[PDB]
Amino acid sequence: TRKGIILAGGSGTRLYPVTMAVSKQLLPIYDKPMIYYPLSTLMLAGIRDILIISTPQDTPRFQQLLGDGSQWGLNLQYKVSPSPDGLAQAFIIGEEFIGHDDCALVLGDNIFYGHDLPKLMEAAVNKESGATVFAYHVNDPERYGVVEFDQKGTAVSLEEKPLQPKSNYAVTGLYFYDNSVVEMAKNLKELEITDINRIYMEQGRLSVAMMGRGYAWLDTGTHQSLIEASNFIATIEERQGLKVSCPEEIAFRKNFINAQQVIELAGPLSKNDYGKYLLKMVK
Amino acid sequence: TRKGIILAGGSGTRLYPVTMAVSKQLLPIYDKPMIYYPLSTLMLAGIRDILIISTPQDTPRFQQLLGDGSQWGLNLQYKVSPSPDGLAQAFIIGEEFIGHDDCALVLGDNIFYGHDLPKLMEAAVNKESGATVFAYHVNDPERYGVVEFDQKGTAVSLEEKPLQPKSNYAVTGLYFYDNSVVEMAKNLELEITDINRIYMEQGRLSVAMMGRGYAWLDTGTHQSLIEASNFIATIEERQGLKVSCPEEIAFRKNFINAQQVIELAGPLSKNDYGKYLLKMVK
Amino acid sequence: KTRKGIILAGGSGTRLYPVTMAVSKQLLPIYDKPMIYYPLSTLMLAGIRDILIISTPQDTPRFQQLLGDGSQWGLNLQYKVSPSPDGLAQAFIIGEEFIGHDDCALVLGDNIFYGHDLPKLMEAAVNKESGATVFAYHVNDPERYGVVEFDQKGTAVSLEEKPLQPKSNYAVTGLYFYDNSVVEMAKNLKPSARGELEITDINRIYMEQGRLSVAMMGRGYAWLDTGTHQSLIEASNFIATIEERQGLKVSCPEEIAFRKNFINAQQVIELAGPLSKNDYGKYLLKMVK
Amino acid sequence: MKTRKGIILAGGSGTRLYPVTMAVSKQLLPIYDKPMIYYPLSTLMLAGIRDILIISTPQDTPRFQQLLGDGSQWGLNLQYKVSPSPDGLAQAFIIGEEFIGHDDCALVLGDNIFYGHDLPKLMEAAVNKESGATVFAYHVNDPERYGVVEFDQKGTAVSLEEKPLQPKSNYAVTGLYFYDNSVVEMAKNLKPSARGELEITDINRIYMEQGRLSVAMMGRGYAWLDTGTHQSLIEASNFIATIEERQGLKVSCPEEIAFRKNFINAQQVIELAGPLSKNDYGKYLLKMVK
Ligand SMILES: Nc1ncnc2c1ncn2[C@H]1C[C@H](O)[C@@H](COP(=O)(O)OP(=O)(O)OP(=O)(O)O)O1
Ligand SMILES: Nc1ncnc2c1ncn2[C@H]1C[C@H](O)[C@@H](COP(=O)(O)OP(=O)(O)OP(=O)(O)O)O1
Ligand SMILES: Nc1ncnc2c1ncn2[C@H]1C[C@H](O)[C@@H](COP(=O)(O)OP(=O)(O)OP(=O)(O)O)O1
Ligand SMILES: Nc1ncnc2c1ncn2[C@H]1C[C@H](O)[C@@H](COP(=O)(O)OP(=O)(O)OP(=O)(O)O)O1
Ligand SMILES: [Mg+2]
Ligand SMILES: [Mg+2]
Ligand SMILES: [Mg+2]
Ligand SMILES: [Mg+2]
Ligand SMILES: [Mg+2]
Ligand SMILES: [Mg+2]
Ligand SMILES: [Mg+2]
Ligand SMILES: [Mg+2]
Repeated sequence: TRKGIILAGGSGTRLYPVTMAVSKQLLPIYDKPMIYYPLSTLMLAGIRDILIISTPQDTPRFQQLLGDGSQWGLNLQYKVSPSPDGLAQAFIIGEEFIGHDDCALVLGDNIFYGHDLPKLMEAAVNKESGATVFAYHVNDPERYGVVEFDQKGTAVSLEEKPLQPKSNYAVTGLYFYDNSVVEMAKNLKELEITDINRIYMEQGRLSVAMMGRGYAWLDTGTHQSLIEASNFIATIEERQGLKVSCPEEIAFRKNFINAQQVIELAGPLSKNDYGKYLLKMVK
Repeated sequence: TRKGIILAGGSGTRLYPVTMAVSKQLLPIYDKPMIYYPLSTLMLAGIRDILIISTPQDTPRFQQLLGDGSQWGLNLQYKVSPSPDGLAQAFIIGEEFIGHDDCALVLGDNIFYGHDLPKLMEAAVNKESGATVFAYHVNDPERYGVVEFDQKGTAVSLEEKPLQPKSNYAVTGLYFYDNSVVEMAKNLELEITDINRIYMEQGRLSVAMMGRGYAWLDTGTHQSLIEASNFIATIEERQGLKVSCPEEIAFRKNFINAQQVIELAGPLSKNDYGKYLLKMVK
Repeated sequence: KTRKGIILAGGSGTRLYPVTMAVSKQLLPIYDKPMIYYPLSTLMLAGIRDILIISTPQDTPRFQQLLGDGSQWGLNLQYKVSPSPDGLAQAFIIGEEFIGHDDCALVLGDNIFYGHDLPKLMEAAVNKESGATVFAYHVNDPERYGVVEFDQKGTAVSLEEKPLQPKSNYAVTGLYFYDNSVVEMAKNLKPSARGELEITDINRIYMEQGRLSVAMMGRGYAWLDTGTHQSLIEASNFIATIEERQGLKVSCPEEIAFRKNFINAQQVIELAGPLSKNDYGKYLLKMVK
Repeated sequence: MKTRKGIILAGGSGTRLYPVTMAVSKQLLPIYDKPMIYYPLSTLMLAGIRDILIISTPQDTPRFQQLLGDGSQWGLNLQYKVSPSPDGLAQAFIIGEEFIGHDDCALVLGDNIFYGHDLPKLMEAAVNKESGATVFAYHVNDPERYGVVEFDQKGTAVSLEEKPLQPKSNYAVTGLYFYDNSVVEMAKNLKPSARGELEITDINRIYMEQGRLSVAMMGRGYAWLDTGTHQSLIEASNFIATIEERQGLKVSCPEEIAFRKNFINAQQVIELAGPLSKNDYGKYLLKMVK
């Protein structure tokens, strides 16, 4: 079974004061809570069993918002982060959730857009040994974590903010692992996502999914990039008449739910265009 | 003493799903929680004693954000809304807070901008009998609650979404009352509009006019939220000033000194908000 | 036979005063390109390389200054001055000779089309062999545009200018495909109620003969009629946003000419020369290599 | 018999703006709902300058004439002259020696957009200053990018540096300048810089070396744009549209300025609003006059 984990805690200090009483991942990107975006991304890869890891104060808010996800044909489960850092700790926290299956991990503040994205993810899910990281062409590689890679798609170096960037590809917050990752994390010595990836690479089992022209990616963690993301979503939706990362639309079009369940869900949203969109969609 | 009340609850249903787990008044307008804006507006009128009324679930979040406001030279107090509606119920809820003083009321989703706004508010505070509502020129009066008024500034009719608008002035969510309002509310769901019509019927209702130069947003829809955010971002970036920055207001009105500002700028030093406060104090 | 197109790039742009008092509307920038780059790319994307541009007497030479004969892009551009303030169907009369025996497309100079699948739509309309294909766009306010109500076959059944009782939510956009019989219609047409030969008149005729198809632009497609101050700035912002966030140029003729093999990487490099002081030139260079 | 004069530099190639400036002068491009040149033009009007020389290229000068006429419609006197050289901006004072006569002169660049409630007070001060020149400076976060002026507490310039690696100040020199009549003389007796041409910067350094160069300071509250790139063009348009829409006022609307400063009456406004009645510009002018 396809599983995913969403990292949806943290402090959001760069967003103070708006993240002082509101989790970053609950902030609106246009007309949806931020977390709808990484969540839709998992849904588009056919992942219906998802663990959401958040802080002690805000975990119940996510539960208030998302329930158990059964309304969308999903199974959402929740777990509280024990440590401020050590993101690879996710695989330890969710060892049980993961069981014997392969797992995807996506960061709560990551916004992915692209017609061909699901094809990219289906390939990563199908790969059977190792891991697939997702890389995005940037003009300023020096600013992100940088992956230099093979023509096969195999990673050859991983460098955090390299002064001499080996490539123009930034590593995004979307990752695909086989089951051996839980094992790595347990036997790792704060535990970093980067360490885990370097391991797969050292074994040659690390692939790189390339997001080139046509793709958009935002790490929504600063006042500026939040408002850029909101505007980007608002513009795309208004000009091209489609919703971006609308979980009800995705659940419906992938047959997780029927037109009736959609109508009931559109009820509470009927005072705005979100509800009315869902209705036009089902007929 | 100058008192104010902020209505910061409600359901924000037009904003679903973003208001499903986050109070509307905690949503960001650019780089500040929405409530910073109505709160600054009160500060600019010299109001330092403010009651914040919110829902049971979100009231603690506002307290987490704002504390008791002592950091800004304010005295913030909190109270939970008992009824889904009946906004005039504010004066009943805060009867004790208000005591014998005059009171201002501002809605949590109202964003006011204008160089001359404080002059307008100083006049409304100084008026001694009755009430001052704040009106904003709009191209579509039929949309809002409309106030038709005298050349004296005295209201002569109040009409909710009139099909035949008597005027182009919409009533905004900023109101100034004398102490007699608590009394009206007790003896009156209880509407802010009813209360205003009473003052008007007694001739004691003035109208503060916000014409060209002023901006006003009721941030209650996805479209207007993003319009507001963009407006704030644009003004701040192009003209180098912050809109409704409580730390800046507290400092420039001498509620706090340069030191308290520096300590407050600490947590915000990872972005331009903190850095602004620092350039400001020197 | 050869694919031909005509761009209507004149008019007064009165809604845009005062910015169109000394500048043709179609030369105004939508972000980083003159407006006319957009309908012009749209034709290129349908593989149309022979294009007639019809403009006003004062501004026709400015278009020529900007575009030359289009040979730099593997095109053949030709120009003709509009004789009458109105009567858009007069295009087919003006270009009777340009058109010769071929089929023709017509696009309005202020129309901005965007959509991944747009070329497939247009290839279909080009291949249809009798009649005409109009292009329709789902709107929320049909009452505001000219409205086409249509069959499940794709055949138009009514055409209504700003209907009070809209028969459909589909607005007719300014992109049309005709077979050669259109020149004939236009020559034998007589003015509407406003004294002039209309594109709309021509379109119903085809519909009355059952030979009028409707290309449907649904979700995924964007369309702007850039003719008011507000819409001009919405269009500019839309282009800037797409280009910046997704790393691609919209309606960049040099990119289109290159990717459809009208021109090689060398011609691109020479064309990128004059634009090397901004991102437009630098984009063209990254594209080649 | 002293009169306020200004000169607008409104030629140039706009090469950073290719391809949109290939057949359209940069200064005729729209910033929201007005041709770019409306903005520097309004700026001069707000300083009470009603006699203005517009210098442009040979091909585009007639387009400015088509747009603006002789400015009599706005209570102005507009005159035109064609730039002889691609560069040498100080050549403006030579080209307009006759226009200027014995009067003081202001110079504003065609692509410069100034906004600020208090801007006219600033400019009235500069016009009143009687010996020397006033340059207009704008606080930036990246002084290294512009021409930088370091100055006195008196307001007297003490150094001028083009894109200093070690910026002596955070104040960029904008394209708005006020001169006394002695400037025509400087320009005639000036010799090319290291790039072959008479510079505005050379002229200013001279005033400064004589101590007669003041600095008008535009701090918080003020906006300034040098609209010469695709990005900045669209930022300026957006800024104007936002201010106008949110605050209900027009920015650099010459008909409004002519009317409020009494260059023209409510009737002339109504006739001018006629052609613009199909959009909000016309309709604004009408609401304004009543
Ligand atoms: N301890 C944690 N448990 C769960 N999720 C976390 C934790 N720390 C961070 N996250 C989430 C928040 C983001 O969506 C993502 C990457 O973190 P980051 O983008 O640095 O946000 P942050 O909350 O760390 O911001 P800041 O750097 O301003 O603290 O991981
Ligand atoms: N019962 C209440 N207690 C306190 N504040 C309230 C209450 N109801 C509404 N408010 C606040 C929220 C707004 O800032 C303001 C006006 O309400 P409104 O703008 O209708 O928001 P809302 O939360 O009612 O939105 P919905 O129509 O209601 O989308 O008063
Ligand atoms: N006589 C003409 N010859 C060639 N092209 C024309 C003519 N009239 C208009 N056009 C162009 C301009 C537009 O791109 C398109 C549709 O015209 P329209 O959108 O009404 O612009 P316009 O110039 O007529 O604007 P306005 O209504 O403000 O005058 O056809
Ligand atoms: N020879 C000239 N005669 C009159 N005006 C000029 C001349 N050269 C430039 N200008 C104007 C255009 C601008 O508004 C202003 C400053 O020039 P600048 O901003 O460099 O534009 P430009 O046209 O030189 O752009 P580019 O650097 O892209 O050529 O002076
Ligand atoms: Mg962090
Ligand atoms: Mg981040
Ligand atoms: Mg309500
Ligand atoms: Mg509201
Ligand atoms: Mg027309
Ligand atoms: Mg049009
Ligand atoms: Mg230059
Ligand atoms: Mg410049």
